[PDB]
Amino acid sequence: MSARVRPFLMFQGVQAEAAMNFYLSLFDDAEILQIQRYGAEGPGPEGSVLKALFRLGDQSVHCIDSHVRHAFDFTPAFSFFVDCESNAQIERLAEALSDGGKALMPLGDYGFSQRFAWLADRFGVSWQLNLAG
Amino acid sequence: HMSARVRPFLMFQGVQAEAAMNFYLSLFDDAEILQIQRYGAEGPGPEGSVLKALFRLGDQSVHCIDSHVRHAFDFTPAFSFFVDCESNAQIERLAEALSDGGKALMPLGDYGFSQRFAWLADRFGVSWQLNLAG
Repeated sequence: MSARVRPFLMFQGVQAEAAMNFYLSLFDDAEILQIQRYGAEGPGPEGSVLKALFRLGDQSVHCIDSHVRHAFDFTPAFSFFVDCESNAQIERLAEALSDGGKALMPLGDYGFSQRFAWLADRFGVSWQLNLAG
Repeated sequence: HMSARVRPFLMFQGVQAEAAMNFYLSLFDDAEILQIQRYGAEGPGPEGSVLKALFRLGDQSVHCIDSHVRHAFDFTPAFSFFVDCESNAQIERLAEALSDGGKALMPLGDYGFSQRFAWLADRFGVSWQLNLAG
């Protein structure tokens, strides 16, 4: 079959399962497609994510836990962009995503759509939420 | 918790998005620009830069823009593309192309978890992981 390109999130420390469970709690049509955990032999902590794949709707996403830390983190340069279906949905998502995170652009009307927000979530990942007219 | 379309999004600083799309499209056969809107003379970005675009690499669509607003941050390895490569021929070609004017953070090799793997930062700074299973 043909080469596949997908986004990939590298969490530092032990966060990937928490993040997947959090993202699954935001979108009902979502699930974990693949999960492999470290055992007792390391190098990551036992039970942490060696490699996983989850989907949010029709979008699959890879992730890992990395026991190796680096100076960099997630930044707004590479983000998820969500085409929201309703005002209630964008309000719920903006509130959930900014909880323990940061509202880089707080929810409001920035002139190019009905509503938009730019959040960095509690794991540091950037989420753009857009509600089109 | 309703349906919503979730897609990756690349924010280039300055004027790079169309060059980046054209570059990525040259790497994959099943790839096209789906939507592109360039600034006219109205601003706020420079005329001819990308206001909004959507491209796809295989079955994966990706948003991008040119941002006339500059920031201190850049792309980092925390959020990357991961490519399940088909063959040795393909991974070698892609590694060469992506590392040209870029950085081989993990040069192409057998790192023990698959046949071949590389981690490149391309000439735009974007991280690409290339894997040839197993």
